[PDB]
Amino acid sequence: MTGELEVKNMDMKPGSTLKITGSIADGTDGFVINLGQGTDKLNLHFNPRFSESTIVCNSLDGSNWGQEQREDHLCFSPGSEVKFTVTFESDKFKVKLPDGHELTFPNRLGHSHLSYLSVRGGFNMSSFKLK
Amino acid sequence: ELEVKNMDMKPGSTLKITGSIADGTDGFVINLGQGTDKLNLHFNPRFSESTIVCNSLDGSNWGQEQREDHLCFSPGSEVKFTVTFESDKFKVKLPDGHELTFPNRLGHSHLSYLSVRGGFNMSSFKLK
Ligand SMILES: OC[C@H]1O[C@@H](O[C@H]2[C@H](O)[C@@H](O)[C@@H](O)O[C@@H]2CO)[C@H](O)[C@@H](O)[C@H]1O
Repeated sequence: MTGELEVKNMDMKPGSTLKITGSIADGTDGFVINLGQGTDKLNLHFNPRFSESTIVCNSLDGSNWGQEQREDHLCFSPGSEVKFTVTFESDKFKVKLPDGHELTFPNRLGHSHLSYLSVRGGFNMSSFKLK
Repeated sequence: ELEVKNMDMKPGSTLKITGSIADGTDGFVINLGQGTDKLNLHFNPRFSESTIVCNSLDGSNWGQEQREDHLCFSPGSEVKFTVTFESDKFKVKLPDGHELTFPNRLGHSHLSYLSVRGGFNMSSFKLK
């Protein structure tokens, strides 16, 4: 649990961007960036799964995961330094990947401000920047 | 306000914080430690008193405050603070160039907790 950062009481409004930098642990099979209203309200569950050569995006509403959206464009690796830019719009999230490729994921949970960010797995978040 | 948990700040590491000070506020707080009741560093610019007050908190017991009269930044500004955690002390670089220090009284375990309170809207966090 050490290093699995949790950020609370953010005030990310629609139209804002979150820039995240971190290091991916050598030999890790995947990691998670969660962004939402709270621990059981995740608008964006962003889960690169190196082990499955895919990025899994989903929402979490209470105890119920939504329908997964899988993106096969997993072109960064264990050991990589990576930067991501997440854009929160009322209707959708845009995630800009390290190579400039952008994924889009619908916002399923309304446009209340996002207050919660957490990391799980083999990702050491070294910086974040809210704009 | 903003809380960060499960950090892994070890001695030698540096934490850079950027944020905007709320218009008209009397001051704000940056806390750094292991939890809401274990604060190695409580950093509190107070515009009213023209001073920066620092202290430690161990359970319900506060230590002896230290005051730095070198407060030269203002509400309305986006400012940057750089905190260096060493085993014996914290160094805080202020936006005017001045550097203050505060003893580390809670002994050297990594810091896992950061919290900002009062008139400060943190926009950026960087750990090295
Ligand atoms: O949907 C995101 C969550 O998936 C969980 O793993 C799923 C798996 O992706 C899927 O194939 C399904 O059939 O069952 C698994 C468990 O529900 C993860 O455990 C979870 O962390 C989320 O990533």
